[PDB]
Amino acid sequence: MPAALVSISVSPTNSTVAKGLQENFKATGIFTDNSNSDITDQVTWDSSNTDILSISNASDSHGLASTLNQGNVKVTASIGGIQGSTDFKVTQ
Repeated sequence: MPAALVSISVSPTNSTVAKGLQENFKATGIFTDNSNSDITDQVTWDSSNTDILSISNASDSHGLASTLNQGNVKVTASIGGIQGSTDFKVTQ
C-alpha cells in the first residue's frame, strides 16, 4: 500500500567563505507517496539579514547558495520533515 515518508537528508558545510561566491550542496528528498527528487515539495530556504544572501536549491538535488555580505550569516532551510542548515561567514 501507499505511504508518505518524505525523507530529506542535507549535508551542508558550516564554514567561512569569501564575499561574493556560490556553494554547491547535496539534498535527496524522496517520498514513498511519489518517488521524486527534492524540488516538488519546494524546500523553503532562509538567509540572514546582514547585507544580501540568496540560496536556491536546484530541481535535481544539489543546492546552490549565493552570498555577498560582509560579516556572518546563518542560512537554514526545511522541507517536509527532516531539515538542515549551513553556516556562512564572510570576512575580509
